[PDB]
Amino acid sequence: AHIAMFSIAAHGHVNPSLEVIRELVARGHRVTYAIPPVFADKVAATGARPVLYHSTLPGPDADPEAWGSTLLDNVEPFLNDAIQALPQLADAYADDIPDLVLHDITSYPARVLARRWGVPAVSLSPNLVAWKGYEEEVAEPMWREPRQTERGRAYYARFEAWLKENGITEHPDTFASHPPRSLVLIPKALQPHADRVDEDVYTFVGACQGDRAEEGGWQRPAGAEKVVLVSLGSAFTKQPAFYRECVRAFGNLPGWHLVLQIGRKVTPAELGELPDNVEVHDWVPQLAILRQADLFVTHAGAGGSQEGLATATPMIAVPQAVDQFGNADMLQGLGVARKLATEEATADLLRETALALVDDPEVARRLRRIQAEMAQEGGTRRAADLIEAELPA
Ligand SMILES: CC[C@H]1OC(=O)[C@H](C)[C@@H](O[C@H]2C[C@@](C)(OC)[C@@H](O)[C@H](C)O2)[C@H](C)[C@@H](O[C@@H]2O[C@H](C)C[C@H](N(C)C)[C@H]2O)[C@](C)(O)C[C@@H](C)C(=O)[C@H](C)[C@@H](O)[C@]1(C)O
Ligand SMILES: O=c1ccn([C@@H]2O[C@H](COP(=O)(O)OP(=O)(O)O)[C@@H](O)[C@H]2O)c(=O)[nH]1
Repeated sequence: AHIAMFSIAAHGHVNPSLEVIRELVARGHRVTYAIPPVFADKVAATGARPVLYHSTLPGPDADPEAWGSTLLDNVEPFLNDAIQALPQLADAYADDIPDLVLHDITSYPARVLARRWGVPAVSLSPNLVAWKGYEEEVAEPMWREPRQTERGRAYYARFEAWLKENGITEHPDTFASHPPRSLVLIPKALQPHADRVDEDVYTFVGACQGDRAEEGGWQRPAGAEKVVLVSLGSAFTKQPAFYRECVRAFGNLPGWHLVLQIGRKVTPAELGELPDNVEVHDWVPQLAILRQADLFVTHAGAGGSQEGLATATPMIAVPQAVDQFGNADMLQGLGVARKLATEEATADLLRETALALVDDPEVARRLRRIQAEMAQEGGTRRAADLIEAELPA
C-alpha cells in the first residue's frame, strides 16, 4: 500500500537501496521517501514521493572526517539528529499514515514512528549486521571504557530517556543495533561470522542495481590472455607510489594486459614512458571491465569487493583505509584473494601473486560457488519480494 522509506543525506545510505524503491513503485505501491532537501531530486528519480525534513548531520558532499573520529563522536550525532527530526516526520505522516516503514539503519525516527503506527518496519543495511554473539563479543568491550565515562553514561541515559518518552522500553543498544526485520545489501560472503547471523531476522540480498555489467562498451584487446584491472573506486585513488608500481609488475609481461586508472583530465604525468600493454584512464566502466577481466587489484571497498565476487574475478586486496582491512581479510579467507600491505607490494610480489591467483582452478572453484550463492540472494526484485511479504494485508 503506502510504503514510506526513510534515510539521511549520505550517498552510502541512499544509493544502496534506490533500485528496490523503484521496484516497489514499479509494482504499483505508493512509495514516499523521507530525506533532507539535498537528496530530494535523487530519490524522486525513482517515482518515490520525497518528504522533506531538516537534518543536522554533515552534508553528502561534506568531508568524511566531519562524521567524527571517536566512538562517542560517531554515535552521538545520530541521536541528536533523531531528536529534532522525529517531530518533523511525525507531523508529515499524520495526514497520510504509511502502511509499511522502510528505513536505512541510520534513521532512528523511522524506528520510533513505525512503532507509533503499529506497522511493520523493515531495516535496510548497506553493511554487515550483528550476529548472534555480537553484544557480548563486540558491543560490550567496545563500550566498556567510554560508557564508563561521565560523557558515555550521560549519552546512554539521554538515549534511554528519549526512548521512554516515546513509549519504548527497549535499551538503546537493542533499539539501535537489533532490528526485528532486516534486509542486508551486501553479499553474505562479506559478513563476519556468517552462520551465526539470525536468518529469521536478517535476509541477505546483496547488491541491487546492474550486475552485469554497468556500463560502458569496453573491449578486451585481441591477443589478451590475462586482463588485470587496477581500479580503486572513485575515492581512495590519489597514490603516487602505487600505480607506477602496478605498471612495473605487469608492463611488458607477455600475455597480460593492464587496465590502469588514476583520475584527472589530465594528468598521466607524474611520470612513466609506459609499456605497450598498459592502458591508463581517469575512470572506467568498472563492472563492465571486471566482466571480462581475469584479475582485480582492489582496495577492497564494499563496491569493488562485491563486484569482484559478482564477476568471479580473483583479487589482490591492497587495503588502504577504514573501508578495507576486514573486507580484505574476508576475501582472503574465502580463498579467492591475497591481501597485501601497500608498502610490500613489489613488482615481483604483485606479479608472483597475480600469476598464483589466475592459474588456480580451485580459486576459480571458490568464486563460482560464491556467484551461485549471490544469485540466490537475488538482487533488487528479490529485495522487493521480501518487502512485499512484510507489507501487511
Ligand atoms: C553492526 C550494527 C551496527 O552497524 C555498525 O556498527 C556499522 C558497521 C557502522 O560502520 C562502522 C564502519 C565504518 C567504516 O562505517 C562504514 C566506520 O566509519 C563506522 C564508524 O563504523 C555504522 C555503519 C556506522 O555508520 C557510519 O558512521 C560513520 C561515522 C559515518 C558513516 N557515513 C555516514 C559516512 C556511517 O556509515 C554507525 C556510526 O555505527 C551507524 C550508527 C547509526 C550506529 O551506531 C548503528 C546503530 C550501528 O551501531 C549498527 C547499525 O547497529
Ligand atoms: O573508476 C571507477 C571507480 C569507481 N567505480 C565504481 O565506483 C564504486 C566505488 O565504490 P567502492 O566501495 O568500491 O570504493 P569507494 O570509492 O567507496 O572507496 C564501485 O561501484 C565501482 O565499480 C567505477 O565504476 N569506475
